[PDB]
Amino acid sequence: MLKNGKTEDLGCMYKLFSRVPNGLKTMCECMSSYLREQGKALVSEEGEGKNPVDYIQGLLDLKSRFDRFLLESFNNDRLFKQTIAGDFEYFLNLN
Repeated sequence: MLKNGKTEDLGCMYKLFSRVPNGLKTMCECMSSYLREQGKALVSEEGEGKNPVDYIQGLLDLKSRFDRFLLESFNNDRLFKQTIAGDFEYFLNLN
């Protein structure tokens, strides 16, 4: 559902995992995995040059893309927004 873009299902599973302690942390770790993977792929220049849409400024767009998951599906929660902002920092310090 993170690659599907279905925010309804992400919200339902967020509301189910909120009650259990650190189930939200399970989702936050999955978010960290997804965002770190995609950002590391983007920052790592591929081929003979990377277009701005992917590397130079595609990183900001991807940060907004995962912000979409944060707001719509993860309630703007402190843990999820913190994790995505951390991934932002990690693979933006290289940009």
